[PDB]
Amino acid sequence: ETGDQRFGDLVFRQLAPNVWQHTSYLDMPGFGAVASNGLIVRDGGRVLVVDTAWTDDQTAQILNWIKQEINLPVALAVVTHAHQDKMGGMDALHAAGIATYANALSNQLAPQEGLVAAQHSLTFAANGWVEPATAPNFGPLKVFYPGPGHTSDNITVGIDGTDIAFGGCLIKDSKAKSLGNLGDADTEHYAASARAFGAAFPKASMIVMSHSAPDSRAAITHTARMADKL
Ligand SMILES: [Zn+2]
Ligand SMILES: [Zn+2]
Ligand SMILES: [Zn+2]
Repeated sequence: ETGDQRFGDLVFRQLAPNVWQHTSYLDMPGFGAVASNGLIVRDGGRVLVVDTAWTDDQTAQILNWIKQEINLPVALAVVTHAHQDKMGGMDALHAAGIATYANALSNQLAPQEGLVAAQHSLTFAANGWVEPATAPNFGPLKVFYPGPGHTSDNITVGIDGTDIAFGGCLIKDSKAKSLGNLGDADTEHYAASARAFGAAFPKASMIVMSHSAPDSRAAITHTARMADKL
């Protein structure tokens, strides 16, 4: 936590020369603050964002941090499924003029989940890789749909040119006691989807997730083993 920066209500952690983790918190009374993590990636003269914060105001703070610390324009944001911790700040991205992308299924589910859809839809091949025409100019972001797990629409993102891959809410840390929120989950296919994420990015050694600090690939294997028991 030495290299963690407090900026407003958020926390930023540099993971690589060109990759930062953003963390926002939603306080639930009686339970305490709950963190949600996303990514900020520099790609030459532009910035790419993975996931919003819980709220519009927090997402505006992410943009403010990028402006202060990097001072380059945000080209696009990818959001990894239609839940509040990943898409709760879509209006802030749109007000800033940032192009937003999500799984077509995320955009179709967003209204039913109390959310605004992204402005562009990603589609995927039968083996999970994104159709490149739907992800134009994504630079180092390599988007992979691993199959239904935490939700039916959850997607994951490898950062090409680094050893980092983002599992979102599909992957839990190697010490996790449970798979988190399973209310929208596909318990039948979860284990295969977790393993497919590991197989898509087989050389990623730092696994970033939504609700725990970055971990080793033991996050992937532990998650799959928990899901085997479902
Ligand atoms: Zn979720
Ligand atoms: Zn739901
Ligand atoms: Zn979550």
